Amino acid sequence: TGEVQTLTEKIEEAGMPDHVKETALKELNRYEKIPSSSAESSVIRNYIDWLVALPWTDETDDKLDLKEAGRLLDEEHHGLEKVKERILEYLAVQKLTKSLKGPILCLAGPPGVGKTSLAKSIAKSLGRKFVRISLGGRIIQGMKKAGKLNPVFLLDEIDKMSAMLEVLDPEQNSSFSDHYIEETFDLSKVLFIATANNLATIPGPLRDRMEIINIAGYTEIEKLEIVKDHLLPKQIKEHGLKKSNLQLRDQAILDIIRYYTREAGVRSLERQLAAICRKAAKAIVAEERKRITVTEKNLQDFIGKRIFRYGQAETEDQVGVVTGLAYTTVGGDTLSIEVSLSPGKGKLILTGKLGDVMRESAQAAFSYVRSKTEELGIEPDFHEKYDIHIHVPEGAVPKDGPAAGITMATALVSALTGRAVSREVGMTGEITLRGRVLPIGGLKEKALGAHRAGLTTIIAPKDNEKDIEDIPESVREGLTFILASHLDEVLEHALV
Amino acid sequence: TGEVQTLTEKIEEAGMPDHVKETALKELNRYEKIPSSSAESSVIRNYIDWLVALPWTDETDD
Ligand SMILES: Nc1ncnc2c1ncn2[C@@H]1O[C@H](COP(=O)(O)OP(=O)(O)O)[C@@H](O)[C@H]1O
Repeated sequence: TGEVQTLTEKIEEAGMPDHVKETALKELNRYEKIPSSSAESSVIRNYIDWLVALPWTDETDDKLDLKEAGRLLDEEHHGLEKVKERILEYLAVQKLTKSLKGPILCLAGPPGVGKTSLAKSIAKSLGRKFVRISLGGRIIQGMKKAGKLNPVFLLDEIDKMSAMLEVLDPEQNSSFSDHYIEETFDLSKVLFIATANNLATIPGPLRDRMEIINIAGYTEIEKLEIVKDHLLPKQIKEHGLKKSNLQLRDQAILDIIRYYTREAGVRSLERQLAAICRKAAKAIVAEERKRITVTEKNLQDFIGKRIFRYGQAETEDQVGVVTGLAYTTVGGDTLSIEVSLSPGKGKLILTGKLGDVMRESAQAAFSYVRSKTEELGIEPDFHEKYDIHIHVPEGAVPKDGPAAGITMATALVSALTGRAVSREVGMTGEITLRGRVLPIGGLKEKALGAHRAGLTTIIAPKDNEKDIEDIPESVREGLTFILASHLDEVLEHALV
Repeated sequence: TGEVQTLTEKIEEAGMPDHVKETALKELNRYEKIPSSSAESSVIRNYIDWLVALPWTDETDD
C-alpha cells in the first residue's frame, strides 16, 4: 500500500486540470518517497498539499441583476444612498466589461460606517465567496479559505503598513507569482476591495491604481433608523431573545446617541445597544418578565450616566477662543483654537502641531489685524508691545490645515479686544493677507460633525455655498449657515 | 534527486548561449549546494535566477 496513493490518487482527480502545473506536480511528486520521512522527506512533503487545494477549474456562476443587488444594499445598510448609486455603477459597468478591470475600489471613511459590510454585501449580490485579508502587518492563503477562484478579497487595511502592486496591476495581476510555491496563477476574475481611514499612509503608487469611494458618516436621523431597522434586532437576535423581549422608545435611542456616542460611524452605538441587549437578558432569565421597555428615563439604569456634552447648556461663551470645524481622518471634529496675550515683541509663537503650514496662515490673520486696526477696536501700539500665543489642536488633516484661518483670526481678535466668541458658532475658512476668505474642504463632513456636537451657527466661506446643496436634509435643517468672504463678516457674527 | 537539477537543467537549456557568462554561471553554481539553506545558502541562491531570464538570443525582428 504505502501513502504512495493517498495523495497521488486525489492528484489525478478531476481537480487539477491545467497541465502547465501538473508537470511541476508529478515532478516533485515522483521525487524521493525513497526513503522514509528523513529530514528531507518532510520538506517537499508538504509543498504538494498547498498545491492540492488551489482552485483552477472551479469558479462561481455570477448573477448580476441590478434590480436586486441595488435593493439588497437597501436591505443591509440604511442610508449610503449616494455610495450605493456608485456600487451599482461599478456593476452595470461590470456586466458589460465581461472581464473585471484594473480599477478596484477602496472604501474610505471613519471606522464603523460600514466599509467592511458593504463589501460582504457587494459580494452577497455577486454570489461570489467573501474573504477578509487583514493588512495590519499572503494571498497565498486567501484562495484556500475559499477554494473557488472567483472570490471577493477585501484588502481590509491598506494603510497600517510600515510595494505589492504586482497583485493588482491590470497588466500583471493575470500572471501571479509567490515564493515558497513559485508558480504563475490567474487572478482574472477576483473582485478586490479596500478599506481605509487616513488616506495618507496609503502609497501614492497604490492610491492611483485604485478608485476611491468615501463613506461619510450619518445624521442623527440616519443613525436612529440604522438602530431601529438593523442595529437593534441584530443585537437582540444575537443575545438570543425575542423582539417581544425588549423595545427602546425612539427618544431614548436619540439620547443614547447624543449623550453616549460622539462618533461618525455607529460602532460605539452598537456597543451601547448590546450593553442593553445584555442587561435585558439577565432580567428575562431571572425576573422572567417577557418584556423590557427602556425609556428616556430608564436609560441610566442600563448604560450608566451621561458620557458626552451636547449643546450649550453647560458651556459659557469665552474669549480669544474659537471653535473651528476640522476634517479629521475620522470625521467632522470640533477642535478649539486659543490665543494668549503676554507682553514682549511682535514675535508670535504657536503650540500644538509644529505646523510650518500653520505659521503662514497664522502670521496672516495676524498680518490682517496689523492693518485694519482702530477700525476694529484695538490699541494700534500692540504688535509692537505684546507677544501672542496660539494653540491649534492636532487632528485637521494636511489638505485642510489652512482651513483654520478665519478661526485663528477670530480668536486673535477676540483675544486682543477682550470681546468673546459666541460658544454656539463653529467656523471654518482660509485667510489671506487682505482679509479674504477663500474656499474650504469637505463642508459636508464638517457641518455633519458640527451638528453632532450640537452647535447652532456655522460660519464658512462664501464661495462654498454650492457645497451646502449635498448636506443631508436633517442637519442642514438644524443649522443656520452664515456665509462670509472677508474677516469682518465672520467677526461680526462670531463675536458679541 | 535534490533541487540540484531543477535549476541546473533549465540552465544548459537552449536559453543562455553566450559563454562569456556561462563561466560565471556554473561557477557560482557548482558553488555550495553544500550545505542546506544556511544564512549563506540563501544569498547566491537567488543571484542565479535573475540570471535565468535575461535575454540574449531573442532579437525581435524590427
Ligand atoms: N449604514 C449602516 N447600516 C447598518 N449597519 C451599519 C451601518 N454602518 C455601520 N454598520 C454596522 O457596522 C457593520 C458594517 O460597518 P463596520 O464594519 O461596523 O464599520 P467599518 O465599515 O468601518 O468596519 C454593519 O454590520 C453594522 O454592524
